[PDB]
Amino acid sequence: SVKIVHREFIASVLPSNDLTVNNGDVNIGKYRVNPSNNALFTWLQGQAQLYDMYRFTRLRFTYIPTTGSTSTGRVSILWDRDSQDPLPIDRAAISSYAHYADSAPWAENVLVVPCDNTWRYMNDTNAVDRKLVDFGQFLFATYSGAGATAHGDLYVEYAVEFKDPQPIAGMVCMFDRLVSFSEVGSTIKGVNYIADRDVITTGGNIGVNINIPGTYLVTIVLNATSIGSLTFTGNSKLVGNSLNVTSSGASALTFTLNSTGVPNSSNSSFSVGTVVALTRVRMTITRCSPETAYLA
Amino acid sequence: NISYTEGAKPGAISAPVAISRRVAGMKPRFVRSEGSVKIVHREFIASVLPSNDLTVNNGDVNIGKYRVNPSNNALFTWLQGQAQLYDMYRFTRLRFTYIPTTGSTSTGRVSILWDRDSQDPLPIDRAAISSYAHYADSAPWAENVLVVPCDNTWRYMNDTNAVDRKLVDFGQFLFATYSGAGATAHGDLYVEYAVEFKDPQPIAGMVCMFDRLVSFSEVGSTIKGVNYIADRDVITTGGNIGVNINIPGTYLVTIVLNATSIGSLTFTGNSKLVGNSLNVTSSGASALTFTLNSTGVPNSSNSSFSVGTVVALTRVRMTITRCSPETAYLA
Amino acid sequence: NISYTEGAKPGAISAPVAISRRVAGMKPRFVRSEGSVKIVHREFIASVLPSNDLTVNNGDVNIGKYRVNPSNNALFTWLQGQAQLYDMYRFTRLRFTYIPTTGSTSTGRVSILWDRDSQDPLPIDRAAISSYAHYADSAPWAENVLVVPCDNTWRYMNDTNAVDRKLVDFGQFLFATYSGAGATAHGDLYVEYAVEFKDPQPIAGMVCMFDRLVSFSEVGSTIKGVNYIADRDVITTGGNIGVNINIPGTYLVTIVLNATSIGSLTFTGNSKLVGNSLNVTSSGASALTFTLNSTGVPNSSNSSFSVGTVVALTRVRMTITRCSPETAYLA
Amino acid sequence: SVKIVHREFIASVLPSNDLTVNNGDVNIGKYRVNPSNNALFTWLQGQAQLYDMYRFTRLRFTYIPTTGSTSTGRVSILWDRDSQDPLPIDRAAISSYAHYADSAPWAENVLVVPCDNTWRYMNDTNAVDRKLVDFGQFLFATYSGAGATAHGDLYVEYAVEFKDPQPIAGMVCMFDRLVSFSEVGSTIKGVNYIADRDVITTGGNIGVNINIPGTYLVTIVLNATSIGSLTFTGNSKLVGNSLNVTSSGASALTFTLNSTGVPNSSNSSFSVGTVVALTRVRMTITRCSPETAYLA
Amino acid sequence: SVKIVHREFIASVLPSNDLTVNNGDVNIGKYRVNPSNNALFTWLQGQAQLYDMYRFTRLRFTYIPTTGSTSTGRVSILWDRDSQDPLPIDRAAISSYAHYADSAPWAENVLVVPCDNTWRYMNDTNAVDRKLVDFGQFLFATYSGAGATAHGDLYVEYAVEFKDPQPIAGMVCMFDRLVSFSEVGSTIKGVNYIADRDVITTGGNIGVNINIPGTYLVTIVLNATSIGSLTFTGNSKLVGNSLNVTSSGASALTFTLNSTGVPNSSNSSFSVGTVVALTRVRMTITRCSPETAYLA
Ligand SMILES: [Ca+2]
Ligand SMILES: [Ca+2]
Ligand SMILES: [Ca+2]
Ligand SMILES: [Ca+2]
Repeated sequence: SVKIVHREFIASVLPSNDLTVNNGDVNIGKYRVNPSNNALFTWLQGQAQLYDMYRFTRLRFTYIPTTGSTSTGRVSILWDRDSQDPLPIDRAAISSYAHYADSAPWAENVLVVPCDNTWRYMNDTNAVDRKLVDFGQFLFATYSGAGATAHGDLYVEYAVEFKDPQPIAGMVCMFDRLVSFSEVGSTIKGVNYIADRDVITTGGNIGVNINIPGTYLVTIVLNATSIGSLTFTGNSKLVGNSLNVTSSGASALTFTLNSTGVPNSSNSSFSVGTVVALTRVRMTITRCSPETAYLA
Repeated sequence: NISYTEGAKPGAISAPVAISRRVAGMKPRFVRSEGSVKIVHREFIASVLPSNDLTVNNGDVNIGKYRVNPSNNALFTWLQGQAQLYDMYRFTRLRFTYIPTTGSTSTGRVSILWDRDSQDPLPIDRAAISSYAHYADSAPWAENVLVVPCDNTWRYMNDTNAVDRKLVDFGQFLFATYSGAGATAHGDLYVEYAVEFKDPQPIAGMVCMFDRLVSFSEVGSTIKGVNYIADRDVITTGGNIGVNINIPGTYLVTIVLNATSIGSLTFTGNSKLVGNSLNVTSSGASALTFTLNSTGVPNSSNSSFSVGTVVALTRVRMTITRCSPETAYLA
Repeated sequence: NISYTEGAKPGAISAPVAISRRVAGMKPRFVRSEGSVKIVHREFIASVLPSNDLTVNNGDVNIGKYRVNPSNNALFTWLQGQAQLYDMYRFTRLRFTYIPTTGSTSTGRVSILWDRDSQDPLPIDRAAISSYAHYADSAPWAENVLVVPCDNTWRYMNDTNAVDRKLVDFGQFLFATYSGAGATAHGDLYVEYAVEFKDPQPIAGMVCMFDRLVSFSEVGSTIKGVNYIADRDVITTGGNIGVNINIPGTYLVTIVLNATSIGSLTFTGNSKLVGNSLNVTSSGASALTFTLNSTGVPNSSNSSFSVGTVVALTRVRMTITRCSPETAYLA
Repeated sequence: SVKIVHREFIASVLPSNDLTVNNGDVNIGKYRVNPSNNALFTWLQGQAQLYDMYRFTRLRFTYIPTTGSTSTGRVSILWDRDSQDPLPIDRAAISSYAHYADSAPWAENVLVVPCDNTWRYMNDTNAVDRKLVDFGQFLFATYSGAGATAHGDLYVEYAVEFKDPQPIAGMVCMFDRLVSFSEVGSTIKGVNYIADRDVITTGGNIGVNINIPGTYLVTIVLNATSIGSLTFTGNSKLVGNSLNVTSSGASALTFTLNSTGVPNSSNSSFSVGTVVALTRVRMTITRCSPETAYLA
Repeated sequence: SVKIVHREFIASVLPSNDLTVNNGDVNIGKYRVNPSNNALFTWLQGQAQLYDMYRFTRLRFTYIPTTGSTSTGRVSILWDRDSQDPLPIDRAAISSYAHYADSAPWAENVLVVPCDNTWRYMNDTNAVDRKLVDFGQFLFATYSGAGATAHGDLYVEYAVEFKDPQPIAGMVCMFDRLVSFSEVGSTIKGVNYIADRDVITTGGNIGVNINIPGTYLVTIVLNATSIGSLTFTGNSKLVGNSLNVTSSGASALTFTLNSTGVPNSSNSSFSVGTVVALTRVRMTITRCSPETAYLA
């Protein structure tokens, strides 16, 4: 009924010698094809939030190199119609799939997925049998490569129908960890900018990784005796001014950053250091534009 | 698009920085057959790793690793599943394809070979690899193909561990390489086939069972079921047990050791533990179950999994099954 | 040959002492399809056991035991193997056939039913079994057939343990019986089908993984992989563990118990141990591996296998895989 | 207007040497063809309760053996268009009817009734001239047989029209006997699961017979000094737990049972024994599924 | 080259409620289709011994009832082209085979096996990969039955070619058990009349079961202090006279018996009782006619 067509950036593919699916992210639905999934639909989610159901009419995944011709290996692009199926573990398994394509890192590539006629629900975040609410899942892989500089970028282009206007689902993500209970696990609500493993909370450090490209507004409230420095030594850069309030027992930082989306295992998107007796982390992340950055 | 090359007169040859070919998924075709069904399909095998000294099959010492039999998942990741269901097979078309994944700067030789006898020893010298009747040689940066002309003998899927494999296999694929350098692979190997299956049967079974009387000898064993490992893949010596699953994929393992005591279970080679590993040790006997993912690339010094500091090892009985990671044990 | 019946005028009906029909093997046909392949085939299900009180599915209490899904080996002993290889399926023709194996002297009712909802509870009363839209009733000594009209919805093989099975299954077959007597079965049940498979995929896996936090509750569990058992099939109470594999065939089991001590492993119900059973007990944890053959007919009081005299049972983690008896452990 | 088609089980035919109509039940309307009559329409009543009028378009009665070929005698199936006519008493009278069929107990049999165009009222329970509200009555008979094991089962298959949605008539039956006044007679309201003769109230025993197949929820409240045991030695089995409250002067039992429907003259569907000074029996019976059985 | 056609009896099928393959015999090659296999070719072996190779041209298995029409259950007949494949364990597996047939115990049945063009070797007794020397294996099964009286008999009818005359393999079987080492295991040479499990050697008894129909000449030499009685309480009857020599330390019995071939789990084909300190059993069994029976 409401007919949208668009093309949008998904992720940059990091080189790897061993097989690496989805840049090393282990989660099964990472790129479930559902417009709510902001990891796949970096742009569409902003519209998806306003509607109840979707149906893809055309759908293709594109790979455009950003690397040199002397880069070795391959980049695989891949679609499984079962969004709950496990990630493949070896290169041969990738070739077992009906819908995949594979090429040099220096070559453009495309994977066309034939769409069906069935409508499915926009929210999949409550749903348990997610295959019934997703039009499969996208996956990418790379192997036989080397280097820190990404091979190329993946994109999704589609024509999709949305069905029913609804109260907005919103563009905000809320994260909450009771670190006093455990340094892992959390309650996450709203849009899936981050997943539990993306917030590292250990050894007197807090690192959070926004591994989805874009500009975001964050507010972290920290329950902790004292904190040290906010740093941006990873895939993100501070936009405008950072607003920091520190007290004995609690701290709040709010700022908008610009993430490259590409995961970094050494440096988080932002980190806060020398953190003493962290009991609780509560946070809010919202995709936005840079126009609303805080001023000096 | 075709471009004109600067500085070439007509009919020149050129070397580009790299050559490639797109590979796309193609669902299997099913065709008319004397038997139950003919499958026309295409499967990825492995990536040729570079080495200075001549190595075959990325260093796997197992004779017939890529034996041509539908029940061999080292060669057919998918056809293995299909083999389960039938008694006999016949290959109709068989070809092996090499796609380079490295630049034209890379040195070396890549040889893709087929030996009609699947039990023949692996070659080690440059004269040998060049002397196979069914051969194809190229630089590692060039495309290559080997077409094996098929016969019309039906063979059994060996699901009863035939001792003279050559009589149940349609030879063996193998690849060799030398004078290469660097960490990254030269290129990829595919098998493309047309295969007939004859007689429907109950599923053959996905399980491998290994049994060694270490008290008799540190070498030799009984292996029944799917051949994920060979004897030499299980090392039992010097207070260590090492098991090498040198075929890629996910495997459920249960290993039961007759031994006074054992140390740590380590995953220090080609495999990673999936979820939790379940360990039960007693005086005189130990048991471990876990499921692992293996890259399947052989390692000289670090097994897929090892058990350390093991005392008076008398017996190893183990069960290995290809499976899904979904089925891993919980914490 | 046709005979004349003594004492009948034209057009009479007669009851013979017994009625039968020869059944012969027919290899599966493979046919043109919107998807990858259409299989036309025929498989044996079970034999209807006699009972006085109304029993369904030979007493199996598991809802949806004969759920119509190619990955359910309780209904498809062979198609299960085929299901491994694809994502989605569609039944095109479906019929269930009853052949009597008892004389016309035998009393009772045999009802063959199909319920469009595979999660619906089993019926217990004569009004219920008679009220299914898709039903077929006969005396136990008579032939019968139930034709289920198929739709054209594609469904997923549930290889990720869907919670709302009804949305991945094409309903459930079930059979009921009452007012029978004696030890021997009434007759045999077959499924005859035409089924399309859509999307080729890596093998789904043949393993079932069961995990119960007994310390939390003696009931409930996590089950991943193939559904050989349901929660109620694993009994953990009163110093006993009982596991009921109520689907026929051969299974590899590894069971790891978090418990202070355990007693004997017994095979006292529908299953027999194959070869040797490997047992390792310690203070706080025990592990058993063995492979069994199960008749799959449910038993109220004696599990497929049991572990007796178990103390402070905290946790059961177990792995069950359909396999070949060839793979049993050695003495 | 609302068009229903169905097939459903009626009763199992018990063998008999002498002629036995309707398994020995003496009542004239037993199987009046009216969708309210749960003795004939074991399934349809659940829908009938919601509508005012009915018209049968197709109607046939089926007999499927459950006995052996060595069983002697005959099973007669029979339709009288006058639902108030007396039951036949001898075999020859059965053959006087225009619409009957008769066969061996070991043979399937069918009786097709040609339907008319007239609408009649769903409730017949107030009505006196019941022939004007019923489309005749069904009867079955058997003779020249022997044994305790039933010959076979009867079924009704029909296509029926319902006309007007109404407030539900309900699926509950309420029984009430002032046994202090008399050990027979009663007020029965709602659906006809039982009739007076089905509740035996004598010699310190209470037996109730639900001779219509199905699963039921019951609650009996007993006015009596003391009671003994609840037993299930007849055509019914307890489903789940029985809830029993006993006091001096009154008792209440509530439970769901599963009835085979086949009458037993020695053992009732349920019995309560050693009952002292029974003054009153009040009871509630409701067809249901076994999912609502009480728990231990 | 030498063309033989014949029909011969294999075994009688004993009734069983649970599934029972090959009358409960557990061994994988029991009825491998190879003319040396006297368990399948009760008659042909006598010719097979003189030739090197065989090829079946026509091959069918027949079942002829010997039971009554009131016998319940089914008899399955079955051919696997892989003579090393395990026996099926459940009834559904039997139906997975391409070549099987299944019928009532009271009905004749046939299974036609389509033969191939390949020659294979007559001796399979040395061979390890027996599938390469056998033309598959025959199996039979029964279930859903009861009784001690056999359902019916199985037969094989074939047209077979033999190729090269050789020195005779012989019709004698030699059995040897060192019971002092173990009460199980043995060396068996020559024709497969018996297998290890067929000679029970325990609790002061010796029982041997010839579960292949025919007339045989036996000689058992026993290393034992003393022995008691030779009895024939099973599937075999003494033909003519039994010749018994007993001494301190050793005994010898020689006799010809007539076996019905049908296995009996309570009584062996012949037994020798009250056996004291059995160290060794050595025995010779030879198919023959009754004309050579010993005289009184
Ligand atoms: Ca085989
Ligand atoms: Ca086979
Ligand atoms: Ca799937
Ligand atoms: Ca999949």
